[PDB]
Amino acid sequence: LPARICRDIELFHFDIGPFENMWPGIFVYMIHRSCGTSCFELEKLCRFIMSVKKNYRRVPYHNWKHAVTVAHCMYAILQNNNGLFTDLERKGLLIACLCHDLDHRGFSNSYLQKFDHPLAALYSTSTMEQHHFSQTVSILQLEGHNIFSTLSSSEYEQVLEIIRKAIIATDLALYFGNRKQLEEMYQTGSLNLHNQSHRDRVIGLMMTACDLCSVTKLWPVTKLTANDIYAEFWAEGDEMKKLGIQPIPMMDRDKRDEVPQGQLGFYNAVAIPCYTTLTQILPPTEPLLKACRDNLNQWEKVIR
Ligand SMILES: COc1cc2ncnc(N3CC[C@@H](Oc4ccc5ccccc5c4)C3)c2cc1OC
Ligand SMILES: [Mg+2]
Ligand SMILES: [Zn+2]
Repeated sequence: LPARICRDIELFHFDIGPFENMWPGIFVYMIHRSCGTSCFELEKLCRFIMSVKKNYRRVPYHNWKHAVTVAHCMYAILQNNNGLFTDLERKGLLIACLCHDLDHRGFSNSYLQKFDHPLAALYSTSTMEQHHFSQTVSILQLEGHNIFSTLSSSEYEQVLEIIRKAIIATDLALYFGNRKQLEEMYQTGSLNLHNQSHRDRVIGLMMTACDLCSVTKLWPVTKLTANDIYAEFWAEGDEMKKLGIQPIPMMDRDKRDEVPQGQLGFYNAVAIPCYTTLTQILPPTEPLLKACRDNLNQWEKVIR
C-alpha cells in the first residue's frame, strides 16, 4: 500500500525490503492486480500465505524472502506480457512461485543423494522439488486453506498441474535441456504458444528466470544476495567434507577467492543464455537481460 512500493513494485529490479510483515500484503497486492480482488477469498488466502511462511526455514538463501522475491519477478513478467497467460495460469504461477522452495534445508539434490536422505529414496529425480510440491498440496489440504475451493474439480486439478510442472521446472538441472529445445524452436520459427507442451517449456523458462533473478537486480542487491547464496553452498561444502567427499570449488569455502571466476562461469553458461532466450520469446522482459549483462560487467570489473 505505501506509495513508493506502489511505484517501484512494477520494476523488474524491485527488492522487497527487510520488513517481513510487509511481504504478505505485497503478495496479496500482486495477486489481486494480476487477477481481480474478486477471485481469492481474502481470509482464506491470508491463512494460506501464513502457513506457507511457517514451512519455510531460517536458512541463508532458500527462505521465505526468496520465495516472495521469485513471486515478484513472476508478477513483473506477467504484468508486462498482458494477454498471454490465462487467469488460471497467472494465479497458479504466482502460488507456485510462493511455494516453490517449501521446507528447503539449504542443501542441493546432490547432497541429499550422497547423504542417502530418505527424501532421495522417495523422489529419485528433482528430489527437493517433488518435496516442495508435496508440501504445497499438504498445505492446501489443511482445513480452511483451500484457496482454490470455488474452482470446479477439473479446474482445481488443472491449476495443481500447472503448479506441479512450474515447481519441478525450478530444478536447474532441467533448465539446460529445456532452454536448448526452446532455442531450437525460436530459431526454426516452430514455437507455438497454442501448443500446451511448448507453453509448458516457456513457463519453465519463466520459472528459471524468476528463480535466478538475483542476477537481474541492481549491483548492490545482486552483490549482497550472492553472500547468502554462497553461505549455503559453503555450508554444503562443509557437509560434503564431513561425508568424506571433496566438494566442487563453488561449495568449498577454501576456494572463496575464485568467486568472481565462478560468477563469470555461471553468467556465461546459465544466466545470460536464460534471459537471452526469455527475451526472444517475451520481448518486454528485456530489462532482466540488460540488468544481467550489467552485473556480468561488474563481476568482470571485480576481476580487474
Ligand atoms: C547468482 O549466482 C548463482 C545463483 C544460483 N542460483 C541457483 N542455483 C545455483 N546453482 C545451483 C547448482 C549450480 O548449477 C550450475 C550449473 C551450471 C554452471 C555453469 C558454470 C558455473 C556454475 C554452474 C552451476 C548453480 C546458482 C549459482 C550461482 O553462482 C555460482
Ligand atoms: Mg529450489
Ligand atoms: Zn528457488
